[PDB]
Amino acid sequence: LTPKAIANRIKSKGLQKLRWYCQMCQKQCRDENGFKCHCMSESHQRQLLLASENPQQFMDYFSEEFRNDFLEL
RNA sequence: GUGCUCGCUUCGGCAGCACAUAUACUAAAAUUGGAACGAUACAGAGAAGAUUAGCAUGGCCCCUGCGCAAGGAUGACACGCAAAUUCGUGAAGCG
Ligand SMILES: [Zn+2]
Repeated sequence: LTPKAIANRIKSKGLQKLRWYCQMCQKQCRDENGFKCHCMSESHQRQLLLASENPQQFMDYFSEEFRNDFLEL
């Protein structure tokens, strides 16, 4: 609508570093917490809970998902 | 260390007295371990977004800023909790 919102659409289009990405949520949160704010949210709690519950299924799960993706591309 | 005893009493020594009252992360540190929007290289506004409202509660936090300026950027599965009888139980009291 406005010049500011349009510039913000440019920025928010710009796709950036993992530093705020959480896989457990698959939520690339944003801007100076991201990850720890997942953690604060009850979600990341249940999620890292399940992770510690079955640590060596997620490693392999993701490893493959990625691996097939890379062959694909 | 200063000064004094009609001090021993010479001027050499000893004593007694008057004071003068307790520095200081004392270490040459012993040790201990890290990050850049840096260089290159790439790459190229990557539409995917209409996510159809805003303000709250609230301590959800960090940054710029001298700010009781100003300004950034963020958290929603925010719920089931149950007023309400029914008997049973025990306790008390009265006869
Ligand atoms: Zn997360």
